[PDB]
Amino acid sequence: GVKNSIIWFRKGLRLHDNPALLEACKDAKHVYPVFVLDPHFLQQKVSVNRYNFLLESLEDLQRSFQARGSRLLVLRGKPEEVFPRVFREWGVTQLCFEHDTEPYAKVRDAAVRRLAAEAGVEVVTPISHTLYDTDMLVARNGGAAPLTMQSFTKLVDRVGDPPAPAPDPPAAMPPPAEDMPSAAPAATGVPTWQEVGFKEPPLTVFKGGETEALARLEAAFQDPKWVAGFQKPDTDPSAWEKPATTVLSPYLKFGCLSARLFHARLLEVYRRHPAHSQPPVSLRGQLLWREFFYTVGSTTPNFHRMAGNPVCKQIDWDDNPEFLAAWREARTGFPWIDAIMTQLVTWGWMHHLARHSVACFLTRGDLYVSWERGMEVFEEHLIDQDHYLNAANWMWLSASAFFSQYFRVYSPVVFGKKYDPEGRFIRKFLPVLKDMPAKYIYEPWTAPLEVQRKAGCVVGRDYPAPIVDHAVASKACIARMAAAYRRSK
Ligand SMILES: Cc1cc2nc3c(=O)[nH]c(=O)nc-3n(C[C@H](O)[C@H](O)[C@H](O)COP(=O)(O)OP(=O)(O)OC[C@H]3O[C@@H](n4cnc5c(N)ncnc54)[C@H](O)[C@@H]3O)c2cc1C
Ligand SMILES: [Cl-]
Repeated sequence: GVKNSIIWFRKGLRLHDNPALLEACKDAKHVYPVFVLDPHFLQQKVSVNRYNFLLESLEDLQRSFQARGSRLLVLRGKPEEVFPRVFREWGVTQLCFEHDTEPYAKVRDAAVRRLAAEAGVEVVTPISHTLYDTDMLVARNGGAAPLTMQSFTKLVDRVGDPPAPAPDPPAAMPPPAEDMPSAAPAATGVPTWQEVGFKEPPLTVFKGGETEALARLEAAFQDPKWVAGFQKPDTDPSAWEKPATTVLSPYLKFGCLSARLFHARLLEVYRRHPAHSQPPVSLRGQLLWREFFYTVGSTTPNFHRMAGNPVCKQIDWDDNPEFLAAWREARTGFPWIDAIMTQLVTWGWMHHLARHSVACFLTRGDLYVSWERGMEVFEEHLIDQDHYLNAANWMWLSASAFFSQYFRVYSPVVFGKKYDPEGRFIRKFLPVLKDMPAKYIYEPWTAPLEVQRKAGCVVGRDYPAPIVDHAVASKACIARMAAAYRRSK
């Protein structure tokens, strides 16, 4: 005779702009904030940087629910086995969670709705992870998703502004009922990275949580001139003391920051700065790139692979395990490439143009290894790893989809020199080259043997030689891509 609701967290790890949380609290007697954790996830993939980022995001929710008289419940096990138990135990009448469009999510969410229907539980799945209803944009475009960014911008302009961010939850929330067995604090607490099974500590400098996301949002909007005149291709990839972009991707991935709140703050600045940048280079355009890849990926089968993907090109990539290990272990011999790969495993985040260099080097630029193999490396270490975004950009850099200018090959020796001629980005993440003069910091093998010894870095003993000559490798990759683009017909 009362409303007992469950707000199930998967993504959307936040309290602001959470329509699923608001519906769960309205006229609610008891609310159960639940996150389902599988304690056998490492026993099957995931770096300690991203998994601890998720754990720090749950601790942020825990302090937020406790300040409002509630408590976050971290249930162990699988959703299909735990929810039918807590439905009858807690007397649940309504289940609410943010809508997700990932392939594993749809199969998972379909089974839970079945279990909730057999238990008489109402299911409310509002859309708040993306800007718009991605299925509505497909219907408004005649039934198919746009394939070009120019056509996608014309579509979202006809639809209009995204929905406004939902209001904040009340200051006090209905707490979970007391003395419930499955709600015992000893078995529902937030674990640490040592308990889950990781043996190495995290090395990233980015802390998870809604509070840190909101702090990074305000820090970016403290200069409205910088937000308005933001142009993505003009940012600095070598900037590490202060990254050239917002670095809000790990918070938008886990849902620690609402994309609609991000978009709402952008329009406030744009209406006071009439000369603000326009898509696709604007800051608003970057959210559209996220929205554009989500719209195509959710409606494209096998979007994360090559075979069976209707939008990906069937290129005869090489199966070279030696080039993959050198690229994965950051021992390619090119300091600009090895520094970005060291930043991948240390911070779990790199600048967009920095990810352009290593993705072009592995695929259509030098090694000609499949973008699927490098995507497996990024998904392991990137703390902002997004299923649809990591794929469409790996297909962009490999010239398999969306992008088609394979004659444009980044140079692993000159690309980084234009931003950082002294190699400050290289000496930080590759301290073995910290005494190397700037004349040979990007090409250490060209330095004389007297200079290599005087800097404590002899090429071939302390730092590896380049695995390939870029001129020989790039000209070979470009010609093979041309033959690939001629067999497409
Ligand atoms: C090889 C490769 C792999 C990548 N994989 C991912 C991934 O798994 N997850 C991810 O979030 N981004 C990915 N990107 C896109 C891009 O690298 C990052 O979004 C960006 O570098 C993050 O920095 P930022 O948050 O400061 O970006 P900003 O310039 O601040 O952009 C703001 C937001 O817009 C979105 N965005 C920006 N650029 C892109 C883009 N090119 N495509 C889609 N959305 C974008 C992100 O949500 C980002 O937080 C990939 C790109 C490449 C080339
Ligand atoms: Cl270049």
